[PDB]
Formats: sequence, C-alpha cells, structure tokens
Amino acid sequence: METLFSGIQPSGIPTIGNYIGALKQFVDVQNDYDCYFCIVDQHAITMPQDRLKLRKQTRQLAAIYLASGIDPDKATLFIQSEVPAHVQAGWMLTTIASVGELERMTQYEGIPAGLLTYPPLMAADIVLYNTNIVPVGDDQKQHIELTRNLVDRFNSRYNDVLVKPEIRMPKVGGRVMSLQDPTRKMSKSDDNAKNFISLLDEPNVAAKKIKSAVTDSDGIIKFDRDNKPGITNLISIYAGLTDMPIKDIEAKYEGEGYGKFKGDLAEIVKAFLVEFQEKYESFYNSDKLDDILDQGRDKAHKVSFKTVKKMEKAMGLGRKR
Amino acid sequence: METLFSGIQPSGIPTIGNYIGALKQFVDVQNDYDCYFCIVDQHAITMPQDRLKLRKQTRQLAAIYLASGIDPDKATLFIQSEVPAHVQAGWMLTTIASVGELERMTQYEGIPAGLLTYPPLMAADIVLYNTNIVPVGDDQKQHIELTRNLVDRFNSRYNDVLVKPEIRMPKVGGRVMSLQDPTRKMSKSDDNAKNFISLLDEPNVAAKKIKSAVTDSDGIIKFDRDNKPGITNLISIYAGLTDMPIKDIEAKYEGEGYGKFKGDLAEIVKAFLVEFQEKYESFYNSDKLDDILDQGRDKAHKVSFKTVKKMEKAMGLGRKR
Ligand SMILES: CC1(C)c2c[nH]c3cccc(c23)S[C@H]1C(=O)O
Ligand SMILES: CC1(C)c2c[nH]c3cccc(c23)S[C@H]1C(=O)O
Repeated sequence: METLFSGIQPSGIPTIGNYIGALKQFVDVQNDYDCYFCIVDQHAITMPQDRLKLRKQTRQLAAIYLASGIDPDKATLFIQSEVPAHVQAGWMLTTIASVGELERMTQYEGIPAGLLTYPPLMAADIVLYNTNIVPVGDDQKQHIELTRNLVDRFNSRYNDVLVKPEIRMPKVGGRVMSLQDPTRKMSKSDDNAKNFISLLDEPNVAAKKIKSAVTDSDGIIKFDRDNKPGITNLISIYAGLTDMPIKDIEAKYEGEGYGKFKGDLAEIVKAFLVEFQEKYESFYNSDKLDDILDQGRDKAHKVSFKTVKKMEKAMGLGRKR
Repeated sequence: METLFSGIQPSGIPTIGNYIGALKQFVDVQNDYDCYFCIVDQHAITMPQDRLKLRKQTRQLAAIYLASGIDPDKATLFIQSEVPAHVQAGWMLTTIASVGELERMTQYEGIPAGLLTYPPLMAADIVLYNTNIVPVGDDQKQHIELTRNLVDRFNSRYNDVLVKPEIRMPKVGGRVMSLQDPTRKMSKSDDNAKNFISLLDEPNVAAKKIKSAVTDSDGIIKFDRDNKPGITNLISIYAGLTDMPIKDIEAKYEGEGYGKFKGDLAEIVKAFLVEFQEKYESFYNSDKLDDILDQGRDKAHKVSFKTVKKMEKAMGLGRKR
C-alpha cells in the first residue's frame, strides 16, 4: 500500500472549491492509501502570525477535516509541532542543503530567516513517513524536486535510509473557479468575498453567492468551458456536491433556463453547508477533539521516531545504545 | 544561584591548555553555580563529519569531562541531540531572525546551509535553561549579542519568556601558550604536534614535549612574559597542574637552572596524565557511562521542556491542553 502525505496550512478556512477539488476525494482514497494529514503550525510561523489567531485556526482546520469525513482510524491527522521528529530531521537535512540552493527556492526589519530555511523542513515532513506520493500542484514542483535531491544526497553520502516521493493526487476532483471571475481559480483569500464560498460561510450567505455568480442572463444548461465559463463553473459545483454525472445534469435540465438551475444549486449549497457545519460545530466544541488529535500525534510519533533514529545513526549523532 | 551553560564541540580532544584554562576551574565552580555542559553534536554536523568519528568523539568528550571531575550530580552533562527542545526552540528563534542578520554572522557543491543557520540554534542551547552566564571568549561576542537581541525580540513581540545571558567565566584559569610558539595560544589542531600536549597524548610523549619546548638554553626561574615567554609559559603550566603559587615556584627554584626545572615539570606532566588517563579509560570502557549520560539527558529534558512549552504558548503553536 502506498503512503500519501499532505501538509495543511493553518492560515485560512478551506473553500468549497478546496472541498470538491481535494477534501472530498481524500474521504475516498483514505481507504486505498496510507494517508497522513499534517497541520503545519511550524511552517505557519515563518510568516507573521497573531498567536491567538494561530491556535484557533489550528483547531478549526482539524475540525474541518473531521467534518469532511477524514477518519482518524483510517488516516493520521495531527499537528506538526507535537511530533519532534519534524524539526529533528529538518535540521539534519538543512546541514546537507546549500545556501545557493535555498536562495533559488525563494525566487521561483529585513527578510525573516524562516522564509529561506523552511524547504528542508518541508522535505522532512514528507520523508519521515516513507511517503510515496504528495497531492500537490505546479507551484510545489521545485519543493518536491529539492526533497528528491536531498533524499539522494543523504542516501549517497551516508547510507540508504530515505525514500523519494512523487507528486500525485490519486483521484483528481473538479476544478472550481472564482464565482465572479470564472477564469481564475477560487481562493479563500480573495479581496472580493463574492468570489468564493467558504466552508464556514453562513448557509444563507452562500446561496446568495450562487445567485450573484457572473453568468449570461439565460441559456442552456450545457457544459462548455471556453464559451460559457460562468454556467459551466456552476455545473462543476453542482456535480461536485451531488456526485451527479455532468451529462446527467444536462439531461435533467433539458429545456430549463438559468433561473431554475441557479435556484436549485443555491439550495443544494445551502443544504450541504447546513449538514457540514453541524458536524464541524460538534467536533469543534467537543472534548473528544483533543483525544482525537492526541491519538493522531501518537500514531505519527511512532512512525517518524524510527525514521529519525535511522537518520541519526547514519550521520553519527547521539549514542549507540 | 546563577545558571552557567557551556557548549562542547565533539571535534577534537582538549589539550592541557584547555584543562588549565577552563576544565579544572569547572570542577570548582560546579559547587557555586548551576552548570550545564552540553556536547553539541547537532552543531558538529554543520561541518563535514565522518559519522563513525563523530560518535566516537562524543563518547570521548563525555569521558574526558568526567575524568576531569565534572560531577554528574552537581552539574548536568548531556548530549545535545538527545534533548529535542534544542531544535524546537532553534526553529522558533530562526523565524524571528533576519537573513541579513545571519549573513553578517558568517563574516565576523556550495556553502552548507548549516553554517548560515546554526547561530539561532546556539541561542536556543543557552536560553532553554534560563542561563545567566556563558564562559566563552572574544570570538563568541557576536553570537551572544545575537542571543541577547533574539531574547529581546521574542519577549517584545510575544511576552516575557526568556532570559538574557552574559559572557562570564567565574574563575579564570591560566592562559597556556603553544610550546614552540610562545606568543600563540595552545590549540588541539596545530600542524606542529610539538606545540600542544593533548590530554590523551601518551604520558611519555608529553614529557618529551616539555623538553622540546622552545626556551633559552639557561636562565633564572622567574615569571616574565614580555622578555622570556618560553620559560614563563612553562611556569604557568607548572602552576596550573600543581596549584603552587607562582611566587612560591620562583622561591623553590631560586639558584636553579632550566635543566632542573624542566626535568621536574616533565615528570609532573607525565604523572598528571597517568592518573588522568586511568580515570578516562575506566569511564570510557564502562557500561555506567551510558547510565551517566542517560541521567544527564533526563535532567536537561525536564528543564528545557518547560521553557519550550512557554515559548510555544507565546507563539500560538500546538494546542491548549
Ligand atoms: C507549506 C505546505 C503547506 C507544506 C508543508 N509541508 C508539506 C508537506 C507536503 C505538502 C505540503 C507541505 S503543501 C505546502 C504548500 O506550499 O502548500
Ligand atoms: C559552537 C559552540 C561550541 C556552541 C554551541 N552552543 C553553545 C552554547 C554556549 C557556548 C558555546 C556554544 S561555545 C560555541 C563555540 O563557537 O565554541
């Protein structure tokens, strides 16, 4: 069985685009892959953070993943700073990186040193768990390339300890675009709040954003990205939250206009968010949340401990006991 | 009671100059100060290391400190990599340093990244234990200045957690010079082996280096650095290993020439090394050594754990449990 590792930034609420694109797919592939979902608070502080905002956001991300159906027995969901192996192996890999290498990553009071030196900590996050695949995109290519090069350098200079990972998302979900800029991907940090639907938007506010989505005044319910990216995007959201095949949405709305379709979807979005937020609140306001994250932390520690110890032996750190 | 923290590089055997200058003084001040002696293997690998040489050298340093009289109940003697707090707090401080700051420290395949980013790990080594004094010299001034500036930055941006340290050696020992270059300090890594006496030199080889020390052919046994740095250096070694006051060495050899004095000192050096190496071998070949270092590690962990947790709370890492 292949191991998958995904890092999660506690710096913002996922959108429904993030839920359709990735999160809902993870609920399925956690049966077929050995999955690690790591809330990376030690990467978050490379950027300026309000310390209270950060602890709140960490809890929120954990409750959002659990509300999505990430199962803490099938998968390992944990907070990066609670597993010491990450900074232990982050330091080991830093000593074999070069400064020039790191400065080139930057390109692709003064500048915080964390922004130069986090990539080896990212590499450590991944290799500690013998990861085979990482579900990321184009703008992480150079980071995974550094990871693979560090694994080669470590295995070459010391001895075979670490495994090289690959960029692969096992089941690609739909791509959801900005609701009022259909050519741009949806983002949680848009200056135009009408562009995205947050998983924690009020369910009434979300249905309004479906209605305010930028489209023609009327038309056919047909999937056609190049000519009608507005209605097509909404069709993608419809498919993403109902699992109804696209051709079957088309035939269902044959002879219907935009008003009927957008009314129906605004209601689907409202219902999805009502059910989702009920689960989110119960996890987020529960005492079991801390129990869940404790067990996640212990699962990760047991695996990454063995990897760290093999690295230390290969570099001559510590003692032979 | 003030806390003292000293870092020890496992990269070479201390000389008798290091024993007279510092180590023998630590055997006394460990009664009056709360002392930490940390073998910094995670700093050693910022430079290229043979991994077997490194694990051997770590054990050797620990046995040399114990053979000197560093008492594991009075003081805390431990290996840096066995206490996770050091890289945990090293990462926290790195995020508040600036790149420019770090590059300026450097000045005072390509260049290993560890050489740029170790100073915040040095700062962490010190502040984890609420250290008041560090027994270092001129070439560490900029490192302690960075440490003090980081403590100010952390306390200012988050809240009061950390303590600022000062450069202070409580009881300065004699300064021992190179035996065949009396104007230069003695160093374990001289290309001229006759310049230094290693604590693990064969006791017969050491007495020969006393005889080959560069001095006048004859003279008075008088302490006079500016005119007779050769004989004066040997007088300093005599005082350092016998504790006999210098004026009392002078009166003892009144009316004696160099031959009698150098004969006597070569025998004193030989005897000191015979007794010292017997203790060193028994610690180094013993199973209790691992027990000693285990207890040292547990002592340090209990103290630095509380500091790390206070830092994490102040930055918003982790959870409130
Ligand atoms: C910073 C980030 C969240 C991260 C830290 N550690 C990782 C391990 C695997 C995948 C990723 C990460 S994604 C990456 C990103 O830039 O989005
Ligand atoms: C690298 C070194 C051995 C070190 C690491 N961490 C420290 C904490 C206090 C004092 C020191 C150190 S001395 C310092 C040196 O350059 O000699």
